[PDB]
Amino acid sequence: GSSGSSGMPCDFPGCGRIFSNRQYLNHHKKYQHIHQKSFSCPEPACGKSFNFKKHLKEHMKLHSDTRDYICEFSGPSSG
Ligand SMILES: [Zn+2]
Ligand SMILES: [Zn+2]
Repeated sequence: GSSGSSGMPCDFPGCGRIFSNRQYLNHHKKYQHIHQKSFSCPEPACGKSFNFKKHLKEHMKLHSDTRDYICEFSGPSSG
């Protein structure tokens, strides 16, 4: 994050909107995203969603069951 970028991107991931002036952004979120924010699962295959913060947390619990290592042979990290 050495330097910033032009325009101001939206918060929502799917949205993918950009607005030069901030005023517009806030208005866009208050208008388009007027609705209440939501929580999505960080898993692609899961594609689950929860309208409650607690729900997401508890949901993850299950996933936890499966553990993994940041490092792997298949893809040797270099640099
Ligand atoms: Zn947006
Ligand atoms: Zn999930």
